[PDB]
Amino acid sequence: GPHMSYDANVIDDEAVKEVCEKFECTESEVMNSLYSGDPQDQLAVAYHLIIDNRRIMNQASE
Repeated sequence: GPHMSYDANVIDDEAVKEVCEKFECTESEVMNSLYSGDPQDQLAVAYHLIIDNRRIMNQASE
């Protein structure tokens, strides 16, 4: 059979860890909506917003 299109090599494990504490959930729940659910789910929306925070808000203020 063919190779899979996604893997932990194409996720931000620091973002997943930040979603776990900020959203109050487990890594497997964060990874599920990114791997087998859809990006519009609240756990994947948290991952997107936390990657925006980690890049921008982390530098824009202190």
